[PDB]
This record gives sequence, C-alpha cells and structure tokens, in this order.
Amino acid sequence: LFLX
Repeated sequence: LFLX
C-alpha cells in the first residue's frame, strides 16, 4: 500500500 506504500505503494501496494
């Protein structure tokens, strides 16, 4: 999520 950071990213993914």
